[PDB]
Amino acid sequence: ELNTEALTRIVERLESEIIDGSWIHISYEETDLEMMPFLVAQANKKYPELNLKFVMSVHELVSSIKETRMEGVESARFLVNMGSSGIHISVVDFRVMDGKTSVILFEPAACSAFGPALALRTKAALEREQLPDCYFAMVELDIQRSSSECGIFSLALAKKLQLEFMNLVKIHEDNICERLCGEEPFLPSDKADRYLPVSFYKHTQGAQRLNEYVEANPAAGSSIVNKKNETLYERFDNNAVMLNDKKLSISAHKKRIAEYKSLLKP
Ligand SMILES: O=P(O)(O)O[C@H]1[C@@H](OP(=O)(O)O)[C@@H](OP(=O)(O)O)[C@@H](OP(=O)(O)O)[C@@H](OP(=O)(O)O)[C@@H]1OP(=O)(O)O
Repeated sequence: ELNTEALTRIVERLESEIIDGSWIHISYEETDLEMMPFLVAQANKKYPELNLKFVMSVHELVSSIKETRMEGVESARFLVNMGSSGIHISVVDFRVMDGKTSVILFEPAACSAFGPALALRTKAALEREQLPDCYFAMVELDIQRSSSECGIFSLALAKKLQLEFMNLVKIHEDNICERLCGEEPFLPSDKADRYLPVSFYKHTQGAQRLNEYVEANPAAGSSIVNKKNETLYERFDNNAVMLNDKKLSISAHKKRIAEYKSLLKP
């Protein structure tokens, strides 16, 4: 029941809000949530091996993780709204390897505040489903800094989790062998940079944050990240804006527009 008329009006507002600069203090979470079923359906059609599911609670996630394992599926992703009275959409990567099940929750933003608690909450929720040889880990990325782009980041990462399948074997392997987080509750960002490929950081909202990634991956600076033959750095600049003498990235905001426009295309 996609209301194309309404969506078309929305797309124009998004572009307008970028030009007048009001985008920064507007929340797009509610609209992302509403559009997500269509956006997920769109992603799956584009990538049949993606196996993306949209779940609207932690309970629906862990019970879906149980289902997916039961059906013999070995590779899947989940967009999960973890919030109750609010919206917080994260992405989970699911991978069975050898006999053991790997579940990794990726948080696009930081986790310094209540990271440990939330990680333990989600871990325990999954333990209650009682999956044998099931290992869980939560990963901090700290690449989202904008206020309402959790959905876009998670949707984009979901598709990258598929495309970077082989590059993500190691982090899943270390999760299973319990060599990933160890003593620490979740995986901090600096540790994550050593595991994850360049394509995950295309929408990074912070020049300093990118400098931290390339310090862990020297070649990442001058690596082509798209068909427009622009490097990670070159792309970061080509999707930035000036507001009050501060360089900000509207990459994720532009990605929302791309995602919405694709639903309109026949
Ligand atoms: O990696 P692909 O699956 O081949 O598709 C990518 C991707 O789009 P998806 O997110 O839908 O997969 C890029 O999006 P992001 O990496 O930014 O998230 C998009 O845009 P970019 O220019 O920013 O990379 C890029 O376009 P292109 O390579 O033409 O520049 C290209 O989309 P296409 O598959 O339609 O080409």
